Amino acid sequence: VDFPRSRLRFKEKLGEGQFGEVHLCEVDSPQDLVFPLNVRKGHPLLVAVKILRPDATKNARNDFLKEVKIMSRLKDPNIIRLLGVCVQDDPLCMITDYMENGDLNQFLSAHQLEDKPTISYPMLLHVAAQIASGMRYLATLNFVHRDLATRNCLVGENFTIKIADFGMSRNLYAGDYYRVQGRAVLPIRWMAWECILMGKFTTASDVWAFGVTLWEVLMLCRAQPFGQLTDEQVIENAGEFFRDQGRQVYLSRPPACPQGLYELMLRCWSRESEQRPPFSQLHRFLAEDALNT
Ligand SMILES: CCS(=O)(=O)c1ccc(Cl)cc1CNC(=O)c1cc(OC(F)(F)F)cc(N2CCNCC2)c1
Repeated sequence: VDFPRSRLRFKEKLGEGQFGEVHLCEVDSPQDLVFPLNVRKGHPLLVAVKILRPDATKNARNDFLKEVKIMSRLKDPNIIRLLGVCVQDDPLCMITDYMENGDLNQFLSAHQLEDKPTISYPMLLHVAAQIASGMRYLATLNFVHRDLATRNCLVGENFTIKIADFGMSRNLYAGDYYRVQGRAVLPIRWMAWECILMGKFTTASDVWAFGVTLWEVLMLCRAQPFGQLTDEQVIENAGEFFRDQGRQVYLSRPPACPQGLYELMLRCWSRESEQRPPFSQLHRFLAEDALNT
């Protein structure tokens, strides 16, 4: 059953969509609803609401209803949660937790690595481990994300990370997608070679993108993957992975990244998809290192 729309109180616009908007809202008298809201009595309960325009087209309403159906399955501490929906009248609504530190690319971009806002090496590992645990969960569901990157991760309180999917809706990240007329829009610099050559997207290609997302984290989001290469060179490099003549190239080791952790990234970029580590091993490695450094 629907969330009570009358309890949602507009505060400000968080984002623009092609077909609607994302609003920051307060929930009036939320203890009543407790709908798995995270309620500290007498403290504002803030949620993000994705909202479809009242004049929304049939195509847009269909896509929203499918996004409700997909997101309704996802129940893990490191994945965006649907707290509720309002789908029986317009505008159609989907409600999620407000992640007050924004997307992870913006968050890390505002920090530098601590020198013996700053962030420590073990906390960077903890952020990456949370991402690997959320991806571990999605792999158990045979859910392929297809667009894992730090711009699609959200940051809450106490460095909590949740994986989400903004759906290529943002000017800020337009140069992270390769656009050709009549083709799917493609985040080529995070795509495994078989995705670029074949459209083959699998949990093994989500591991390759996790390798690139881990690179971004250890770069503190200071640089686009392959940022000195054109898009055409990035595509040509996918070709060199297939050709396997030893001319393919890889992201370089970030300044913050020890060689051991770099070798973990390199395994995620194995030419053979079956040589790439599973997310359960990636999580273990990063959490152990998070716990012990
Ligand atoms: C925070 C981003 S947002 O755009 O502000 C916003 C705000 C509130 C709400 Cl309720 C929803 C959203 C946006 N949709 C998502 O985040 C989301 C998360 C998903 O699950 C994850 F793949 F595992 F990531 C999957 C999807 N699918 C829609 C796109 N095709 C694939 C399935 C969307």
